[PDB]
Amino acid sequence: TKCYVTPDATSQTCPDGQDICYTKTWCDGFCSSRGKRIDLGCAATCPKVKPGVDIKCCSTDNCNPFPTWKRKH
Repeated sequence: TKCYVTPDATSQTCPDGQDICYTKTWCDGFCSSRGKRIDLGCAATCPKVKPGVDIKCCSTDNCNPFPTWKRKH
């Protein structure tokens, strides 16, 4: 499982991962503060130099409930 970024069901989604949590987009946080503004990936190595968008990565299972939509639950 990983951490996803959509409340479609839960936070942690996409099993068969056993690797890392990757979610990225671009919007800093002034375009869609009521959606997501982030994308969903299940491990893909997150480089911090080449892209200019925002890319959060965390090796674990579910990471933290940072990318929320309505609250912090």
